[PDB]
Amino acid sequence: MNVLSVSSEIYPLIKTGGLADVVGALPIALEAHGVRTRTLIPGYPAVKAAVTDPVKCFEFTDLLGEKADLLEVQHERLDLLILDAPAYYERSGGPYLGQTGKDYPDNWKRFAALSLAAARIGAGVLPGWRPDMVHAHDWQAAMTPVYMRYAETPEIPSLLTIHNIAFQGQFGANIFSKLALPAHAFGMEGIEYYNDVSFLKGGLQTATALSTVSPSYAEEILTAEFGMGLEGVIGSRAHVLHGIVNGIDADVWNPATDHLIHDNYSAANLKNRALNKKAVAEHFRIDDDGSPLFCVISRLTWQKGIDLMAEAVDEIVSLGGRLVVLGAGDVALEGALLAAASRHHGRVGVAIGYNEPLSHLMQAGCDAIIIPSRFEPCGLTQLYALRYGCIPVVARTGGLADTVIDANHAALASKAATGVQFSPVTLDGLKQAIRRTVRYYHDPKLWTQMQKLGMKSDVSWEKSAGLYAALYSQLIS
Repeated sequence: MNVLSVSSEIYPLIKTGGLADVVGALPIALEAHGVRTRTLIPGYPAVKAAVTDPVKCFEFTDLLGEKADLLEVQHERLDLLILDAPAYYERSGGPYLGQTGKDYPDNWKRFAALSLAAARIGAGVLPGWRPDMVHAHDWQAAMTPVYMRYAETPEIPSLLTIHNIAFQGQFGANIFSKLALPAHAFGMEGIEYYNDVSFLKGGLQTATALSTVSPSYAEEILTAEFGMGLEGVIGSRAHVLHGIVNGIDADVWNPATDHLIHDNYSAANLKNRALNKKAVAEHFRIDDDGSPLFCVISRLTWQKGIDLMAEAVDEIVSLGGRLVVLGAGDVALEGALLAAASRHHGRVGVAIGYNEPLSHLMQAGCDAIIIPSRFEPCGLTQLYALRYGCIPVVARTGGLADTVIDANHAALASKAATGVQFSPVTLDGLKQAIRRTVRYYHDPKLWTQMQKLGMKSDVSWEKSAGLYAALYSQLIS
C-alpha cells in the first residue's frame, strides 16, 4: 500500500528528539511488510544539503500565501518528498527555535503549511502518486487531517501518532484567519481549544485513528496525570486509539556483533558476559567481584524517578550489591548521586555525562538495570537490556509496563518471566523490587533462564512495523 508520512523531522537528516528516530526507522521497517512510504518533510537547509539529485516534481503556487517546490529524492533508505518553501524553512538553525533560542513566532504558519501541502498530496494533486492514507506525527503535522476534513475533496484515511503530548501547537486565536480554513473549523469539533488554536487538538479530532508509542501510554493519556489537558478530547475518541511499542535497531544493538563492548556473546553463550562485568567494574573503578551489579542508564530527573533511585543506593549496598550510574539531568539529582557514591567507595560508581560506548558496555556487563520512571511513553533501555541479557527491574509505567514479563509465581512456573516490575512508583516499591532481584540473582538456574528468554525477545522495528501495517490495512478498510 501507499502511505504518505508527514513529519517536521527525520533521522538521519534532522533530529531534536525521539520523534525523528521513529519517523526515520518505521518507513524502512515497513517495506518488509509490503508498504511503501514517502515522508513529506520541510526543506530545512540541513535537509537540502545532504540529499543528491532532488527532482522537482511539483510546484505549489499558494501555501498560505507562499510558493514552494516539491522535491523528491532517495536519501539513506527513505523515499522522501521535500517541501522547498524558502519563506518558511530557509533559516539559520534549529527547526523550531531561532538563533536566540526562542520559537520562530512564525511556527504555526510554517507547519500549517507543511500540513496543507500534505493534505493536498492526500487529495491527489501529484500526478503519478496518490497515497492510500496519511500517517501524521506530532503537532507540526497534526493539521493534515484538519485540512483534509475541511477541504472540498473527501479525505483519505489518516493516523495521527502522538510522540510528545506536551507540544500541542497552541497559538492565539488571531492566527485563525490566516489558516485558510472555514469559520466552523474553529468550533469544538475543530481546532478551538480554550479560545485558542491547537494544531494537535485539531488533529486529534479529525484523524481517522489515533495512536501513541505503547499500549499503556495510550491508556495513561486518557487520565489527567498524563493527558496534559487533551485527555478529554482523546477519551472521547478512545475507540479509535491505539498503542504500539517502538522497536529498536537490533543490528546496532546485538551482543553477538557489538563492537562497543568488551566481549561478544549470545543466549547460547552467556559465559562471556562475565568479561564485560569485569570491564564495567574497572571502568567505574569499583570492586570487581561476583556480587549483583546493578546499573542505571538514564536522564537524571524526577520524571525518570531518579529522586527515588538516589534514596535506594543504601538498600542495594546493604543487600551486598553494587551500582554504576551513567547519565545527566537535574543538577540536584546528579549531585545526590555523586554524593551517594562518595560514601560508598568500591561499591558505587557514578559517571555524569553522555557516553554511548559505555552505555553499550553497561548493558553487556551489568546483571540488572533499574528503570523507576514515573513517565515513559515507551522506553529504549529496557529493550536493550532484554536484548543483552541484562535483567530489567522497572516501574509499571507506560512502555516499561508492556515490555517486561514480571517474575510472579505464575510466570516463574511456566518459565515465561523476563524481569521485575514494581507498582506503585514509590521508594518502598523500588526497594522491594531491588530485594526481589537480589533473591533471584542468588538462584542461578532461574537467573540465566530469564536472561535467555529475554534475549530471544523480538524487539526489532520490523516487529512493530507489522502492527502498524496491520492498522494501516484496517484504516484503508
